[PDB]
Amino acid sequence: RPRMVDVTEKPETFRTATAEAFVELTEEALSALEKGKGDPLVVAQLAGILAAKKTADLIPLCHPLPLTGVEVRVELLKAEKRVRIEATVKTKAETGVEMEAMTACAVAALTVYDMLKAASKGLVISQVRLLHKAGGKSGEWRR
Amino acid sequence: RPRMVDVTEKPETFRTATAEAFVELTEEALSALEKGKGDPLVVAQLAGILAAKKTADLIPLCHPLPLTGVEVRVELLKAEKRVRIEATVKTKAETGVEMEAMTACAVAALTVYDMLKAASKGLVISQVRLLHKAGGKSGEWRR
Amino acid sequence: RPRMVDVTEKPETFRTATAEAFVELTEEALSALEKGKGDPLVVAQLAGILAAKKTADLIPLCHPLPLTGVEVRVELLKAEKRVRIEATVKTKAETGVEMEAMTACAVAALTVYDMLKAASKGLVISQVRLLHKAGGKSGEWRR
Amino acid sequence: RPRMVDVTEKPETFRTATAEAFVELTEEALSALEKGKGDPLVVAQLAGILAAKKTADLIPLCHPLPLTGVEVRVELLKAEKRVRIEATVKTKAETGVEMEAMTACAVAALTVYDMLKAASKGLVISQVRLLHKAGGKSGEWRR
Amino acid sequence: RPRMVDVTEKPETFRTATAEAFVELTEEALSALEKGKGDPLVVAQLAGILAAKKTADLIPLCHPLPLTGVEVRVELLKAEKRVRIEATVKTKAETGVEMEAMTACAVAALTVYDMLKAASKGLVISQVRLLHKAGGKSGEWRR
Amino acid sequence: RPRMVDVTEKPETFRTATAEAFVELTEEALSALEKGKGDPLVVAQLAGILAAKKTADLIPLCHPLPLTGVEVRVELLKAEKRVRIEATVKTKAETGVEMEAMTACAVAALTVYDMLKAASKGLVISQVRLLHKAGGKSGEWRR
Repeated sequence: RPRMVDVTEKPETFRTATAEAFVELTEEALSALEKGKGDPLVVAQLAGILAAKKTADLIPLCHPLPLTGVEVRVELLKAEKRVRIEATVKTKAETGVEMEAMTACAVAALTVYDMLKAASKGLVISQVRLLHKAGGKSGEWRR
Repeated sequence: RPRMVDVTEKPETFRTATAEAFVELTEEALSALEKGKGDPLVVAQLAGILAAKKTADLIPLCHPLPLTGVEVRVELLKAEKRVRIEATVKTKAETGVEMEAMTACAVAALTVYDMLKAASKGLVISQVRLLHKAGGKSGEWRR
Repeated sequence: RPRMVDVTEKPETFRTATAEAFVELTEEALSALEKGKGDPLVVAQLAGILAAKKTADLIPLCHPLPLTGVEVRVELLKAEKRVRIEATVKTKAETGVEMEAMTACAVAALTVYDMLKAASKGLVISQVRLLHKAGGKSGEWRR
Repeated sequence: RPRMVDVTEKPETFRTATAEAFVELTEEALSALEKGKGDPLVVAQLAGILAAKKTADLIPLCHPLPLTGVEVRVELLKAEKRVRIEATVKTKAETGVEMEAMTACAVAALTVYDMLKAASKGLVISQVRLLHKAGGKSGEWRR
Repeated sequence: RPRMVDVTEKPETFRTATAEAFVELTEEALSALEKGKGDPLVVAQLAGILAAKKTADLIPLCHPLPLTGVEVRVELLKAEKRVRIEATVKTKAETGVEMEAMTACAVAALTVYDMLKAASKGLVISQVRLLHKAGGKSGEWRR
Repeated sequence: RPRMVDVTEKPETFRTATAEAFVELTEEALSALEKGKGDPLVVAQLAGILAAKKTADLIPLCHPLPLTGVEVRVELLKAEKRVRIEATVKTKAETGVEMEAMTACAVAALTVYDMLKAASKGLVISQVRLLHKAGGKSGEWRR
């Protein structure tokens, strides 16, 4: 059955996780983003930070923990016609923060979509994936 | 500047939105999902419904509204080696529920990832996209 | 599979629900309540109102809706050595508010327990049950 | 006046708490549960875990803390015609997690009720009580 | 005793509310704001919109309702050495949205303080007051 | 760009913060408060404690952390015709709790306003300011 894995007996260690996500743009959406309801990139960046803090409330079996660092970047890559979101979360705990990084990116992407769907309902959040993490038994991991 | 668009003077109408998302599986993850911390597909399905209701709290400029229907499906597509998530949300309001459908799919996908990252940290949430919506000025829309 | 039942096509009607709960007291707990960390009955009464509003966030398949009325009463029944909690919730919607009434009572009871567990950890929340409801196809119902 | 008791100067220690709750079934409800809106027992089990994490938000004077473990079990006891819910929560803190265990059980019970009230509005959540706890000055306690 | 006033029998009407708040700046804080952890005015503006939506969760007896419009402005008034926050909220309901407007301003002000307290811990949120409201029995009201 | 400042490498230390806020009363409001929808001072006091715990969810870049102590006082100062709110929050962390103290006072003030706006919509929350804090590099600070 589902359960929040017991990690009470594990030491408190430095954890970090970095993830990224992309939103593929149409020419219509790109134009809009270049013109600036508000700036999609700015609002999305903040939504990502807020989302990182709300992660345990969204992911059922996720361990609630105090975050000591959250960085989110939402950039427009004109030539590639897409928005790149990257998030790095840190803490000191018995479990990792991969979910916090992944959720920050996903919600920032959803926010970019929210800000541009008026003219482009077909915009796709192409990928959401982990790039790196450190801490824990498994140790350092890189894509 | 950012703002929650005023729709106070628009009539209250029947709205619907359907979105989908995918999680690409490695052979390791597929095996695990076939064996059943809990069943990833079951937990994710519920997380999606819960997420739909929490949408306005996650998307900054999203209009808060009472939902009258939420359907989420999380299925394993063995041959394609991936999990397909689909969500349909309904309501009667002055704005659409595309964000609720998109967020339900994104969070369900994040939950599948949470349940399988132990052995496969590189799993990717490949896409999150709108499939259909009805209601509003623009009328019916299909991918 | 689990789902938030579609009620989009049902008319918006006047709904009401009343529930109750009890906390059985030991002589130690009764004495404390008579002496007044704060007054358990006062804090619990407010927690119940707050809980009614948070119901859809706690009950997975519960329909989110705006409440138009919430009444909670937390009384000490000395001779019976127990605290009686009663809650009545109202709204205009396509679904009932039995869950809101039940949850308000349950959380108020949990709060009374929180305020008195220091000296009496064995206190029991004896019952939580629906007393009445009106509105909907089934019509009026009474215990 | 009400207050969140100051425990800043107390050491951080291993805490655990176990509680249980029951839902008394009618023959109608029992039949339904045996046939499986979704499986009441499965949805309730998850709601309990989620509820444990939301405890401090529901109980006014409750201390917010990171949980390191949450286990919830929702079982059908056919002969006894009732559902038994049990929850064990763990953490390392200056205060106990009795409220987290009690709330997990109460919300799981409320969810079972939500899933079966359609046909049986009179179902009763008979009891919610603490079974065990460890850690803190008072030490180990058992019902 | 406390209670969420019953307004179930009142018609659903157009409501609006406008409030404002100020943050008095020291020369140190003013300099910082002119140089731009992020832009205090931008982050605060978004926090205000988010806060408006979370109002019923923060104010105990406040009626939960769907908002149809939220506008927040956070401006620097150099000569006056202070930040002026203004918020207008709208909806269609049985109760007003004065609390939503007031809370949006208060939280935006708290956010400006958060972004500038590093160098100026003594900054004061001088006032938070209602400027206008319409709808309801009392009708239109202006400061 | 906005970011939750990284404090992962800072030691965990004892932090404390005290803030205050005022609500200026009209003779109408004063009379009401002396007569006792519920007692504004009692409801506001609890809202303040609850608000302290919800601070990180309201202030975008605020670090989420477990609080070990929360004290809130809401008093009527008849001669001065105003309500004085004071809040002290404590914890052990890498960052301070000034925001928790400030937010507790602001929300308690907003609640007093909510409870008295029926007859006095023009009531003003005159000030919200930090009175003291300890812990951190900067050390002890007093107004």
